[PDB]
Formats: sequence, C-alpha cells, structure tokens
Amino acid sequence: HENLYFQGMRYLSKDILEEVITQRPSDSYKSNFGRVVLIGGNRQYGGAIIMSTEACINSGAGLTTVITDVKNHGPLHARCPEAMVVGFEETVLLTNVVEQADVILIGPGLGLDATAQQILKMVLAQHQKQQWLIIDGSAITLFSQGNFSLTYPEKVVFTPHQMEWQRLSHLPIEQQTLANNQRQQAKLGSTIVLKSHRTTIFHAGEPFQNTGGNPGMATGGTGDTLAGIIAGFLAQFKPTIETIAGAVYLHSLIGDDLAKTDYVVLPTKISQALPTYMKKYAQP
Amino acid sequence: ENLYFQGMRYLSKDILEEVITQRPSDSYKSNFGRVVLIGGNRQYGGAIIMSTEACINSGAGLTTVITDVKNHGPLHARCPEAMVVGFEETVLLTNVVEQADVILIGPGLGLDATAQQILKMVLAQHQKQQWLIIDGSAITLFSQGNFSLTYPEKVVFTPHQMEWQRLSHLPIEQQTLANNQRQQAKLGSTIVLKSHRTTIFHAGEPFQNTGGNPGMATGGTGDTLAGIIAGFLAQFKPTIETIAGAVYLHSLIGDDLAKTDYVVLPTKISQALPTYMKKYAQP
Amino acid sequence: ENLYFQGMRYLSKDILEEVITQRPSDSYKSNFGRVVLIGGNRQYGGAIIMSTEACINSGAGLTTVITDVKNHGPLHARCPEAMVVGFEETVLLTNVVEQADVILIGPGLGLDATAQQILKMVLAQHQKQQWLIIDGSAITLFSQGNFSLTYPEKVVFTPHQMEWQRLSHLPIEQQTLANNQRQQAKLGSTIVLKSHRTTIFHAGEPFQNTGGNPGMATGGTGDTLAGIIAGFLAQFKPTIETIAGAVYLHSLIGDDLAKTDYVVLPTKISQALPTYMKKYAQP
Amino acid sequence: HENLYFQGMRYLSKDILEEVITQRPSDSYKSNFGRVVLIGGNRQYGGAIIMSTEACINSGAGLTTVITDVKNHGPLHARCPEAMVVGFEETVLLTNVVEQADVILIGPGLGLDATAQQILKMVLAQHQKQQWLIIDGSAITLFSQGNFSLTYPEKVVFTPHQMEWQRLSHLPIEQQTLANNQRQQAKLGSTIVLKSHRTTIFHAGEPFQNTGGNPGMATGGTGDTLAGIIAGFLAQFKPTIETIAGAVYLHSLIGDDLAKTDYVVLPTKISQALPTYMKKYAQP
Ligand SMILES: [Cl-]
Ligand SMILES: [Cl-]
Ligand SMILES: [Cl-]
Ligand SMILES: [Cl-]
Ligand SMILES: [Cl-]
Ligand SMILES: [Cl-]
Ligand SMILES: [Mg+2]
Ligand SMILES: [Mg+2]
Ligand SMILES: [Mg+2]
Ligand SMILES: [Mg+2]
Repeated sequence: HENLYFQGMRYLSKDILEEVITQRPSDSYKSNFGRVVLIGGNRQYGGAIIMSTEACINSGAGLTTVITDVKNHGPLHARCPEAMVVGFEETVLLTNVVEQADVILIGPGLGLDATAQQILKMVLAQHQKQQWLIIDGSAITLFSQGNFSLTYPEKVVFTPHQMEWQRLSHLPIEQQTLANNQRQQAKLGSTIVLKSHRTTIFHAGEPFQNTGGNPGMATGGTGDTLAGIIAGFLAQFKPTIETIAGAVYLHSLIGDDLAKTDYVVLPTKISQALPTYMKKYAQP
Repeated sequence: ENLYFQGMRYLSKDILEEVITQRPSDSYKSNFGRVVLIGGNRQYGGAIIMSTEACINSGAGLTTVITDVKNHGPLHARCPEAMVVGFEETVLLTNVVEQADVILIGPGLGLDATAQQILKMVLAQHQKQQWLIIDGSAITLFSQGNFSLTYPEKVVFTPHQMEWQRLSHLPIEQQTLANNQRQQAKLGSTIVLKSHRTTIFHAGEPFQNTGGNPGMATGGTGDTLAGIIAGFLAQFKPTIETIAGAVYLHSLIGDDLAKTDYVVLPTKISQALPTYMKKYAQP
Repeated sequence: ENLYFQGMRYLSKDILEEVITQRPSDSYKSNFGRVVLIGGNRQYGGAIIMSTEACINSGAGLTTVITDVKNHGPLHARCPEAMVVGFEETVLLTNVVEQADVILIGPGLGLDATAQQILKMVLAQHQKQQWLIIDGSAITLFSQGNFSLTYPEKVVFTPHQMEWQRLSHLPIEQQTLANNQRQQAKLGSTIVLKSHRTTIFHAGEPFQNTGGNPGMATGGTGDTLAGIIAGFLAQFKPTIETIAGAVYLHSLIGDDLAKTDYVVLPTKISQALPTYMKKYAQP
Repeated sequence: HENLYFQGMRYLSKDILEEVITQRPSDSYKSNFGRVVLIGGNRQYGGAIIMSTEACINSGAGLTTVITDVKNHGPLHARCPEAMVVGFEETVLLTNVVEQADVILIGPGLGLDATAQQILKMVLAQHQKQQWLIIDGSAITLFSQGNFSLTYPEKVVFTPHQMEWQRLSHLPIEQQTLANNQRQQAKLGSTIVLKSHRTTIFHAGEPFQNTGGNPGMATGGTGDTLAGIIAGFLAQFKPTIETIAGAVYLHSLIGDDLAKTDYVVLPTKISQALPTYMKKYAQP
C-alpha cells in the first residue's frame, strides 16, 4: 500500500529543520539566543529536570536557569555546569529569574504536592505576554485540576500525552479525533503538542503531523528531553509554531537514528547529539 | 574433560534470540515495566547505583530506586533517568513498591533493622503478578528471619555459594545438582546459583551458563547482573528463559570486553546493553 | 571591507608557537604554577566549575578553588584534580591566596558582601610577583568600591562591554581604540576587552583576536577563557603575549569545534586543550 | 653518546610487566584479587583520594574501600561506584575495614591536621604483619614528625618525593646518593619508592631504576594515581618488590604514551587506560 494522508495537515520532514534552524549572525551574543528558565524536579523526580536542562543547553539556548529542589543542584551541575540554579525556597530570586525569562518550561519531575501547586500558581500569575510558557507533565495535571484560566494563551504550549490531554480537554481517548482535538485546542487558544507514536501539533493554523518516533524511545526521560528541546528552540528561533514542530521533528529524527543501533535510546544521548545534527540543517 | 549432566541445558546465543523481542510500534514506557530497586546503605551505595545503570540500559521502562538519601546525588549524576525514594519516606516507599512490576532487593543493602523492616514490608505486600528478586544480604536476612513467600513461583534468589548455604542449609561440599534441585523445589522459587558457570534451578530442567571470566571478578559484577535480570523481567515473557537470557547476556558482554580489558568494569557491561540487545533482538 | 588600524597587531597561530614552550625534562608540578580560582556563589557555581576545568586542562600545575561549599561536590565529580576551599574558611582561604602564583577572581562570584570582602582581601595582599585576573562581577565590585591596585602591571581585567563601561566610565559609543587605550593607561593594567574580535590593551601596541564565532555565544564561554588565561600565566612567560596566546587558543578551538557543532559547549573547548597545546608546543 | 648505567641496579622495561602481570586463573573470584583500603582525602583535598580510588579499581583490585571525609563520598561514587565508603568519624567501621584489608594505602589528600594524625596512629597501631601498608604524601610527613616506629616494616612501602624523603631519611637532597639512599632504606627496613623524573625503588635487593616519566605528568594527582596503582598491584600479584616496580613502570609507560598526544596528561586518563594496557602484558 501507498501512504494515506489527511488533507489540511502538514506532514513533517527535514524540510522543517531547514526552515527553522538558521545560521547565527556573526554579530550575535548569548543574549540573542534567549534566557530560558526550566522549572521542575522535586525530591523524587529530580532527574527529569536534569534531562530537560541537558537538552536545553545542547539545543543552543543562550542562558539556562533551573528552578528545582536544592537537593538536585549537585547532580545537575555535575552533568550541566552551564546551567544556573535556584531553589524552590528562594521566593524572590525565583521570581526574578522568571521575570527575566524569554521562555519558561514548567513541569518535568515537578510532582503534584503543595509546593508544586504553589510554584505553578506563582508562574501562571507572573507570566508576561511576550514570554513563551511550556506546561508539561504534572504541571498539565495541576493546571487542569486547579481550574486556572490563561491570561495570555497564545504563547502557552501544552505538551500532554494522551491521558494528560484527556484531563485537560475532557476528551476521552476514544474521542480524541482530529476535529475534536482541534476544537479543544481552539477553546484554549494555546498550542497543543499531543505526544504519541506520531505526535501531532494543534494550533491556530493547519496542524503538523510528526512522521518519526519509535518504541526504543519509550523510556523515562524522553518527554523531559523533548520539552527541553522545545524550550531551547523557542529561545533562539522565530516565534511561530513551525519552531515547535522543528523541535518535535529533530527529537524523533535523532531518536530514530539512534534506535538503529540502540535497543533502548537513552534520552541523554538525544541531547548530546543536538549540536552535530543542528549544524547539518542550519539554513545557510 | 568437561562433565556433562544429561538433565542440564547449556546456554548459547539462541536464548537471546528467543527472549529479546522487537518492540511493538504502539508501545509506551509503561509497557516496558515499572522496576523498583531497593538497596544501597551508606557504605555500599555504589552497589545500587550499578544495579540502576544496568536496569535502565537493559530497557526497563521506568526505574525507581529506594536507597539512602546519601546516595541520591551520585545516582542522579550517573543515572538521571532513575527516580529516587529514601528509606525514611515510608508512605512513598510503600506506594512505589505497590505499583512495581518487578522489585529487586539486596544490592548494597546491608543487615540493619531498616533493611529488615523493608524486606518485611516487600514480602508482606508481594502480589502474584509481581516479580521479586532477592539478592545479596537480602538473602541472608530472608533466611535468618521468619520470612516466607506467598507467591514463591514469582520469586528469584540470586545467591553466591555462601548465601545459598545459608538459604538452603547445604554446605558447599553438599551443593550437588540433585541436592540443589531438591532445595529449589522446597522453596518453589527460581535459584540463580552464581559461580563460574552460573546455574539456574527452577521447576523445569536446570540451565547452565557457558560463559564468564575472571576479568569480571570485581566488586559490582553481581549488582550489574541483578539489574539486568530486573530489566529483563520488566519487559519480556514471565518465564525462566527470560532470566536465563539476562544471565547469558551479562557474561557474553563481559567475555567480549575481557578480550581487550584485563578487568571488566561492571558499568561497561551495562553501557553495552543497548547495542548488544539490538543485535540479538528477534526480528 | 575590514578596517585596519596601523597600531593594531592581529593574532595568528604564530602567537601559540611563541608562547607554548616544551616543558623541561626536570620539571615538577610547582614549576607549572599554583593557581587560585575564586568564584561560584550558590546560584552561579557552574561558572567556577567551568573555569576550573579550563585551568586544569591548560596545564596549570596545581589548582585550588575558593567557592561556596555547595559547589565542592559537583566540582570534584568533574575535576578531582582541583583542591577546594569554602568562603567561610577564612584562615585557609588567606593562606592559599598568599601562596598562589596566579589568582583569578570573578566567574559566578555575584555581588554580595562576602564577595566584596574576599575581593578586598585579595587586593590588599596582592604581591608583585603574582598575576591577578579580575573577571565578571569582580570588575563591577572593583569599580563600585574604593578598591585600588598596588601593582597594576600584574593585574588583568577581562570585561565585556558593559563591565568596561563601568570600569573605564566610557559609554559603549565612546569605546574607541584611542579612548580604550587612554583608560588602560590610567589603570596601568592589561584590559582584555571581550567582543566578537576581542582586543587586548596594554603598555604596548594592542592585539586583536581574529577568531571567534556565534556558536560560542553560550553561558560559560567567558568562564572558560578566564581559566585558560589563568593557566597560561601560571606556566608561561610573564608578558602580554602569554595572555594573547590564551585568547587566541580559546577561539581557535572554538572555531574548529563550530565546524561540526552548532553550539560549542564551553567544556569541550577545555577538554581539547591538551591535544591542541601539544600540536603548537614550540619544539 | 651511548647510555651510562650503574652496576648493581635493575633498569626497568616492559620485561617487568610481563613478569608481574599474570593471567588470572579461571577458577578465581573477587576475593582472590585482594581487599584494598585507601585512606585520605580531607575536606580540602578529597580529589586526591578519588584519583587513587579510580587507579585502584581500574588496576584490577578485587574490592576497594575508601576511608575519607563523608564530604567526599558523593563525588567519589559519581566517578567510581565500585568503591565502598567509610567516613573518618566511623571509628568502629573504619577499624573493621582496615582489619580485613590485604593492602592499606594511607596519605593521598590526607592533610596534616589532628584528625589526620589520629587516623595515621590508629592505622599504624592496627597494622598486621601480613598486610601491605603504603605510606604516601602527608602521611610520610606525619610519620616523620610523630617519631613513630614500625612494628612490621618489611611490608611497609613509602612513596616520597625528594623533600618528603629528606624529612623521612634526614638526607638533604644534595646527599641523596644511591649509597646514602640505600643505607637509609636499610635503617627503616621498608621499601622506598623515591619518586622523581626517574623514580628509583630501594629495598632489600638490588634497586630498580625506572626508565620512563615526562614533564606532561607534572600535574596534581599524578602521585595519587601511582599510589592507587601500587595498591591494586600489591592486592593481586606476588608479594615481592618486583610487583611495586611493575606498578611504577606501567604508570610512567602509560603517561609517556599519552604525552605523545597530550601537552598535560590528566592523571585520571592513566587510570582509565589500565585495563587495556594490562591485557597487553598479561603473561600468558
Ligand atoms: Cl528522576
Ligand atoms: Cl519523560
Ligand atoms: Cl547505613
Ligand atoms: Cl550565594
Ligand atoms: Cl582535591
Ligand atoms: Cl599528586
Ligand atoms: Mg523583561
Ligand atoms: Mg497495581
Ligand atoms: Mg610565597
Ligand atoms: Mg584477616
């Protein structure tokens, strides 16, 4: 059989990487490549945020700050000394770093407890119109349970797996059709990166359909890694949803390549491959 | 010359082709199992760190480590994929054990009262669908306490010879094929009896591993094996062939590394799992 | 087209052949200098960790890091060669500074009272034979306080443009070759004025670096440079050519890595130092 | 010019590696490869003991335990999870591990303070005739200042650089002649590994003269690394001074090889090369 494609949907290929990944201007400094703040990693799940951090740094973000439990700062710096670190208890400093951010990612390893809830509320309250805000993992669950309302939804990006999306959209998985998914995207006014074997991105335009991904990537940290890549991309590249699609595509391209040799693809190997892959596509 | 026993089954690469399946296209991480690894007191925390690296690299979908909070930092520096729970975190520890598909207890665990209490809790809650691997000092604790098995057929012990002597009451001299088999039967569990040619006793005919080398005779080799067994049970068919494939792969990689390496660092075996498993994955 | 200034000297590989000497057969580690690196508060500890890796890989004989005790663990995980002293350890800190051949203060240092007190102590004790490199926030602190230089000719400042504006009082618009040179003269120190083409102002004719690329425009690149400068001054002739060679090598490695790497991790530059330096070592 | 050699002195070559590094018997277990205890690393100098630990593990020691400040246990396990760890405060446990050891190394990063002094005295008091005891670095200085006397000197190995040897032997560097060095070795009844550009080993037999070493190795940690190799060798191989000479030779062979490509030879690179080098010489 030949493939079947849905009309009104953009199927992703290397084309998206050529479009999104631009050659850096010779007059650039690190501030031109964005300030990212990554928020997550409670005391049980600190490795999640460490994996997002490695992805963000390796994707080319200019400056990366991590708000995470102080417990996690040691191993984070052992792996990623490029990252700056702020503890959850550091109320004023964490507010300062969020205020300065170009991109905020909240959710990897964040958990569901009262501290997690408080930090999410502070971030949602503090969010500025021009800042990208990526809500991932347990932050989606808390968002849906806290009956919040988004002030500036147009630069919010949710990255749910199917059960997180059920919770956010109230669409049972059986009802998560292209039409229904799009309608529920429209109701939020935000971008939905609906993760699956073939991730789909819903937004104000024609949806993007990812064409990669493999079950060798079905391991803890793959999603944390993707979230970090998305954040690093939004930090550096044009503020359009194509940039998010480029991140999603590159994540699965690298993972698909690694799976050719690796039965399970360690998520940190995708991050470590970013600089060489991005160089190959950088639009000259 | 070799002495062969007619009832004995000799492992080869065939076991890997049988056990290691191609993953289905529609799989998600929960399909490849939730593993809980329990061990690593304040002296021996490296042991659980080595088991964890083996488990993650073997392809387990999710890995949580219950170990002294002292060890959480170095563990995450090496293995950020792992989730971590301290020995003091009683409610959380209980929850993660309850949710696990495979529980490994023992690497670096030591012999203290906290170790006995967690073993007690794990054994009390053991569910029929869960695999429980009891390794190292946890075997000593099990044998010395009045601990019993509700579902022995889902329990795997991984003793060295002195641990088997404690568990089976067979002195090393008396550890013959027939006597070993008889004491397995009495337990109703799988016994991975570690030696130069590790032998696996179970309800069927015993398996003997044909590999292994003294370049692997270094601290951590057994902790590594235990993590591979855990990861294999998390992903593959619930049969003793799955356990045999873990044992065989561990020594295959070790034997290959020993061709170039005088001593084989146990973490190198773990690091080679993804490439070896791809090679043998039943296509 | 390029604009050339007749008084300006353009760096090339010749500077490396001049600076990087073959080590004498009878050398010991103290011959390659004692470096003290001072920085890394609780938010920015990675910065001092990156300077330390650069310093060690550059060939400094002994490296001690004065940084918050929070940072000592990850630093040793990455750089076990480094010795570590906390900010609170006042007698020991004073001793290591006294014994140093080269002192670098600033990477990740922040602006708090402890940072001001240590800067004060370093400046007060500065010995004529010691090199002192003042980097990052330490430049801000120096300029805002009533700090002065007893031996300015052994002091190197490494400002970005806004730090130079604070130190020299020249707004960016006014930062011309002539004005920059005049404010160097007023200080009597070496100014490594970081930009796309870093320019070094000193008592002689200025040097301009000819390399550098936006793949290096990431957090840590400057912390790395500062460690290379420190290591070079610890080992090589006490002249401004030594500083120029550090600047040039840093960007040579970065420019080479950028051929394959979209962003150049600063730690990769550090890791490449031993192989690059061997290649250029004046035979 | 052709070389000049001293009569009554064995000049080392790969021959020593073939002699010392034996093929392991197929019936071996980890206990056959010795229990080593490494003691050092105060709060300032913890990296020293971490470097000795990596050398010891990579050299093939069966089991390695480190008695070091608890501060150091995290980074030690991040690099060397094979090692077991005991804090200086753990009086009973540290005594237990020393009692069981086949080889004790004391001194890398140990420092000179009261805790260092106490631990050295405990170890010297506890030493058993059959145990190898390597006294390195600041432990040599403390040994010389504490006017100690060795109970079983024949299995003590001192590893001084020239100024440490001046302190131990009272020979000014000018007076450190072959004859004088040997006489002062004889007075102690111990092995002296007198480290230099061309390390010399004095003992009850003809001295060994190392023929390698280079100034690319003149960096902090080189000596800590050597001490760990010596300890791992004594753990596994025949209890003769040739074993110590083999360790010293291999350390400089690897360092000399690495210096061909590396301006400075990171000491941890020597350790990481041990398994491949030892395989090449293992006497079949
Ligand atoms: Cl985690
Ligand atoms: Cl994930
Ligand atoms: Cl404990
Ligand atoms: Cl601070
Ligand atoms: Cl150290
Ligand atoms: Cl040393
Ligand atoms: Mg702003
Ligand atoms: Mg359940
Ligand atoms: Mg002095
Ligand atoms: Mg004994």
